[PDB]
Amino acid sequence: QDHFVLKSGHAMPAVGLGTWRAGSDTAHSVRTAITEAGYRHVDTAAEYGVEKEVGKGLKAAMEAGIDRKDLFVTSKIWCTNLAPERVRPALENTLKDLQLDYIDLYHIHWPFRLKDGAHMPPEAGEVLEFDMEGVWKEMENLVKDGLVKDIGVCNYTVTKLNRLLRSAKIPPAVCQMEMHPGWKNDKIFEACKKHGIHITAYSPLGSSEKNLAHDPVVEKVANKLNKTPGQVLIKWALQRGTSVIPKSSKDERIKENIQVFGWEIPEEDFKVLCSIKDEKRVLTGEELFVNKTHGPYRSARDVWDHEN
Ligand SMILES: NC(=O)C1=CN([C@@H]2O[C@H](COP(=O)(O)OP(=O)(O)OC[C@H]3O[C@@H](n4cnc5c(N)ncnc54)[C@H](OP(=O)(O)O)[C@@H]3O)[C@@H](O)[C@H]2O)C=CC1
Repeated sequence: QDHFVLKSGHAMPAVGLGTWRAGSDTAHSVRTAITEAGYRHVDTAAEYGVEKEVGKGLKAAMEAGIDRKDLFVTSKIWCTNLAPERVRPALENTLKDLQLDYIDLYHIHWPFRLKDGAHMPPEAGEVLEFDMEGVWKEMENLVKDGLVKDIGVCNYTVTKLNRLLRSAKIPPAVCQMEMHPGWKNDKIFEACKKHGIHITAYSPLGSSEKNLAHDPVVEKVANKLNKTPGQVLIKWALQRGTSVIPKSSKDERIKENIQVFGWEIPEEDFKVLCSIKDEKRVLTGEELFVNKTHGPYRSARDVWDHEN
């Protein structure tokens, strides 16, 4: 399927353009992706520092004839704004930068609150308690006021998900998580499926740090299908039933990355990719939330509630 239907009934395109670390060509990339390559989904975040440029690209694409109703824009609220009174201001700032009246999906970027001016790695006292229930209530008010069509979360665990579901009046529409061969996170995927929550795979190519385009296992599959390794990695996500948001700042790759319809990865090869051991995680959150000397999180396991 080229799109997924969220619980709210809103459709979400299966493939989107990631914009993290997109650089100076951000605006150009977004316009090219949408017009030339047919993308109808863009994923960004306030913390990426590129939303003003993404807004310029979206504006140019709309000026080119694409209607706002046909575009799906996702953004995320950063840790420093995860306090009830800070939710609305953070979202309004994001709409201003993006030049939009509303966004289609707004995610909790990480389920941890950071003090203003927090450093990487965090100092003592800088990682604060996340009032999940109170913050989520203000996220729901964004939907009530038509500023956001759907709300979701990123980087969750099953324990955090169950806590959210006991409180939420509007359940998260989407759970966005790092997923690729070598880091399937089947555990969170199964909890989301159990509750009818759609899942979006981020860093589908293993990001740049653990990029899989040159992995021999992926190359072997790609050569037999006459597809590029990136296309095989993106198609693997769609075959698992998740949306997927590959990032490239290169027009050629932006086009390459969406040529993933009209063919499939044979089951035997899909299984080989699934067999790659889960240990290749790119984003552990250690540089953002771990201070082993003072806590509150002393290791990556503490960040993930000892679930992986
Ligand atoms: N919620 C969260 O915490 C997170 C969300 N995300 C979202 O997910 C998106 C995608 O993840 P991201 O980590 O950026 O990385 P990807 O897994 O999409 O990998 C991007 C890297 O792959 C290269 N690349 C892109 N296309 C190809 C290709 N066809 N063949 C070979 N190399 C290729 C890129 O280089 P180049 O640009 O030079 O082409 C870049 O180095 C992000 O941009 C962001 O929108 C990401 C991390 C965390």
